[PDB]
Amino acid sequence: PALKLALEYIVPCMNKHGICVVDDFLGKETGQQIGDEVRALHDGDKITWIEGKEPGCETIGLLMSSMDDLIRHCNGKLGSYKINGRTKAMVACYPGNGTGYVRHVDNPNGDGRCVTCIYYLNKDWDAKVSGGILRIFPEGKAQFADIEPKFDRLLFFWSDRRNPHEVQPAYATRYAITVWYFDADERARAKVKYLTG
Ligand SMILES: CC(C)(C)OC(=O)c1ccc(-n2ncc(-n3ccnn3)c2O)nc1
Ligand SMILES: [Mn+2]
Repeated sequence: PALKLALEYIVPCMNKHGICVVDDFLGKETGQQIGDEVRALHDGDKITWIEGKEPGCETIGLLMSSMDDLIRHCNGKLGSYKINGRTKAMVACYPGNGTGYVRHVDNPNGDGRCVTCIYYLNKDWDAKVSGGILRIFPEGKAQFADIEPKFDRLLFFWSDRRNPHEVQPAYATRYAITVWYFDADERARAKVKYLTG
């Protein structure tokens, strides 16, 4: 149940460490289905933003609705954030040509995004053999964390400067879906600069 998982794990883990992992998020059957839709969608990296209701993206929509379900039950308990929206789903295809991703902060200048959510959908992926490990350096901590892109794994972490992260090279094609949730106040201040946007 999303309620138990949100209050007994996600909320306390995020407030304590700012990095949270949920394994076996949707089950093998749904995971494979999402892989089929992602592969059929993508058949440097390739990026596509999915709203969830497009033809052939129905199970990606279920993934997004499941994430929303968890964040909903975290209402008002993730720090001081008021999460009132999110981006589309960044459905990314990462090439296995021995390329990694430089260390970066997702939201370094307050663009409204407060929580990064990544779902990994590569069945039987063995990071020990194929690479692609995510390395997060939580600010001010004496440790850093290597997160394997395990199949059906869901990852939460703060999007701001608290979590600089880099990705190690991979040697086989892989896919991940990222979604960012907004903070009401921050996202509002970021929208003021635009005429209409
Ligand atoms: C256009 C905007 C500004 C929204 O782009 C981002 O903010 C953004 C995009 C991508 C990533 N990350 N971070 C890790 C990975 N990655 C790579 C392989 N496996 N995971 C990855 O694509 N982070 C932030
Ligand atoms: Mn990132």
